[PDB]
Amino acid sequence: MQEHYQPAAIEPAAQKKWDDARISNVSEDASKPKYYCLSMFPYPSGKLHMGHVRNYTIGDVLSRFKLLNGFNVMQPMGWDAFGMPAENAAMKNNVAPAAWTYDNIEYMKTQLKSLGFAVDWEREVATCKPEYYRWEQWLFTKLFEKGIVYRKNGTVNWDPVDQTVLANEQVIDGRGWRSGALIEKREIPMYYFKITDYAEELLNDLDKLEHWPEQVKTMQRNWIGKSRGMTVRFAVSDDSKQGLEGDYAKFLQVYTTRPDTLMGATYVAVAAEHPLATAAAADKPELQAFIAECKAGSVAEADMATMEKKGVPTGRYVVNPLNGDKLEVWIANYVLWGYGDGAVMAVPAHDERDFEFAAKYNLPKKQVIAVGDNAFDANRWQEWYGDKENGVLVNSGDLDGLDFQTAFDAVAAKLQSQGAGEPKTQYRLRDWGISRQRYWGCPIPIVHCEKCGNVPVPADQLPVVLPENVVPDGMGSPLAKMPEFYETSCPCCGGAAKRETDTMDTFIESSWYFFRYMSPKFSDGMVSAESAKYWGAVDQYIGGIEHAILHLLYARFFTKLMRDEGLVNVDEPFERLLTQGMVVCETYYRENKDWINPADVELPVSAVLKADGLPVVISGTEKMSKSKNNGVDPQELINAYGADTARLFMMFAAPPEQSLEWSDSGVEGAHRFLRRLWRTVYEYLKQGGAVKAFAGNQDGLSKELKDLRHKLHSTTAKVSDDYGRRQQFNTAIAAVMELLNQYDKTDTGSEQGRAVAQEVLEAAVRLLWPIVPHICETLWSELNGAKLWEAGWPTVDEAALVKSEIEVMVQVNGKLADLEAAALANIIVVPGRLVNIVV
Ligand SMILES: CC(C)C[C@H](N)C(=O)NS(=O)(=O)OC[C@H]1OC[C@@H](CCCn2cc(CNCc3ccccc3)nn2)[C@H](O)[C@@H]1O
Ligand SMILES: [Mg+2]
Ligand SMILES: [Zn+2]
Repeated sequence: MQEHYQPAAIEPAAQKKWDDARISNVSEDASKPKYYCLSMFPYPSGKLHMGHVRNYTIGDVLSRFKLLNGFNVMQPMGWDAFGMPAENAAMKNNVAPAAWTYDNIEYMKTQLKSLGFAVDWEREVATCKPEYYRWEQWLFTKLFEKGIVYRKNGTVNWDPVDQTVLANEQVIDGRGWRSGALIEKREIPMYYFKITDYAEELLNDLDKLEHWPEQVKTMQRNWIGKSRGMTVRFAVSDDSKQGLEGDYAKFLQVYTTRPDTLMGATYVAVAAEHPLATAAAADKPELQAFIAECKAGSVAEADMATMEKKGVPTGRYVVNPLNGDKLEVWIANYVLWGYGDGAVMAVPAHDERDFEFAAKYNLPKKQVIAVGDNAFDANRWQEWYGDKENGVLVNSGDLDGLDFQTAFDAVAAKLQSQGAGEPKTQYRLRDWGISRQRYWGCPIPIVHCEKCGNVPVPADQLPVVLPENVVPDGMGSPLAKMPEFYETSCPCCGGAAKRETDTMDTFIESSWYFFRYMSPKFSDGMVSAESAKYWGAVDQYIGGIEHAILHLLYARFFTKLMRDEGLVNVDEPFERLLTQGMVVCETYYRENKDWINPADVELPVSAVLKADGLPVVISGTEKMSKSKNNGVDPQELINAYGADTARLFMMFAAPPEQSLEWSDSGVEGAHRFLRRLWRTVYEYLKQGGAVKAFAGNQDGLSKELKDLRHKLHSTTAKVSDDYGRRQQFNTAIAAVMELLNQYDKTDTGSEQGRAVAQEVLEAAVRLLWPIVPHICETLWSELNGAKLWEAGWPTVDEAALVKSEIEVMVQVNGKLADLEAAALANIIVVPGRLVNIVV
């Protein structure tokens, strides 16, 4: 055994030992309990970053833990290859996105193999290969003829300079981020997944996810946004019907989730595209400018509540069908045309948004809800104004005294009696638009024929291969400029036809890749029936919190779609979910700001550039990114200390949910502990060699060795509970360090002492194997000759936890240090089990 810990010597040999044994290459063996541990597969951006290393180390710790407990563990890896990154690097390097993608895949695959992740590389997938996306094109065609996928016109943001479509997140003050030109709003036909049909199922099945973070389930419920409200129709006053036609001349229909406060409505608001706004603005220039300003907006839901709400009166009036109050209609900028009826009512006394809106324009506030003896200040909002559970109605006529639910049915009864309204259920969830005007993506299997219409590609002709011999210039979608691609024949009549040049949303490939891992070479479907029946669903899922809404909701949606097609048998894809925190680092620059990467900086007084001696400016600590040039390359971390030191540093610096801060001193400490672990096993084997680990009746051991066995098996139970239940790996590392400290302070020189020392070391290297498997595999082969994965997870000897009982009999006046203070708690004693009290 080498005296000093050398990572570059043991890590390749340990990885070769694991590959030759094929411990990670698992199949559908029905003679062993399966476990599907999955980490979110990465974009082949070029090289790994610290966020990747943390995620896949967390997944490998859990996978190796289940592996040591006898599970048939599958930990697959893959590449989310489609997207704008490859298209942007194409425009900057004059290289095809496919060639740029495949080079990154082979390089990042080399890095992942260097870290020693126990993954099944025989199940590797790449979403940009036709062997993969042929099946999402297949599901598209099946759902297209079923109506789940449909095609209709949708409004997009067009940049007339960059010649591309931009999202609302890419529109600043109505202009593009790169071009800076005023964006144009055009209606173009696009494809949609009718996800609203599964809205109630996607909402209620969240309750099954008992091992999901409650904030993630809460984030999905709010995004779905189911509300059980009331449709209310306000009769248009006879003096306000000019310019209106049809039902819009009869009434103004709104939707509200608080019909118990209908008596408190002081005004109503419509959208800019509402016919009431159109008729009222026909002769008012100030309203036409307000309607044009609303239509030219681009407020995303990530900041639609931070939008400055504003409105303008119209002069038209409607009638409240429950008290006769003549209410004026306003044009508001928060009423969205397409949500409900494009019109709402406002109760400023019990809705915080209507409160601020009314206080802005000095609009009346009518209290109709009272919660106890709480005072009502009309010039100050209080949280009890919007209470529903503990409130009764006031100033509501014959509705006073009722709570929320009874007044809900009471208002519904009156509205349905006169035909002025009825209950209704709605959802904030919109349909999923999947059309993208880019090249580097999965083609949409639709052929356009002027005789047959929008026709899906037959199953025999799939896939519609995306040509990889393309270098996008940027003046539009390259597929739209390639007649060799889109010109084809119609699959129904055989005449001249054009292919769909748009590609699919890249979230589609990540919505089902967890099923493809079960049979990534199955040529007859998305997933074979025998594999999906065996592996079932994903037991453990690890990924960042940024995907807690869209990606997870899309995966649950696709799971139910595939289930209803007889492909899979599960209702949910992910049983357990672990969201990892971000990785932050300090930033440095040199003004002239010119941010410098920390790997080239040398420092507690100040810091300076490693290339010379020019002092740098230390700035704030932020998440690692290319914005402030504070990303620390993980490859340099491996080249300096080895893979085990990197894994150990990330699992010990912070719990997985908590954000990890980069620290050069912390990396040195992790490497220093690995030296200590190596030195400990070496010094033990030098003074005698390996022996048989202690086992059996511990009675007869010294008090010192009994305490070391107590600390040992309590540490095993602590680590086992930290891996299985809490999933808090930094505390498990601390527990093993505490065991080694007591080992250092224990005389293990005797024959029975060596046996306990062997039991301590054989357990410590196995408890730390899921975290640092390279050095643990090497140290285990020096202490024991058997296979580590065949020895299994260390068992807890509960006999070593039961402490010795101090039993004796007390005696006061004849009849019935350490033992005297306990007896006096309830005069010389006998050194044994007898204490006499001379009173
Ligand atoms: C399931 C599927 C939807 C996943 C998808 N392929 C994906 O997110 N892949 S991934 O490679 O980003 O991360 C893959 C994994 O790594 C750990 C974590 C990173 C958190 C910090 N971070 C770093 C970064 C910069 N990279 C982002 C980037 C890169 C290139 C272009 C644009 C954006 N962002 N957040 C993740 O949540 C994810 O668990
Ligand atoms: Mg259950
Ligand atoms: Zn045709």
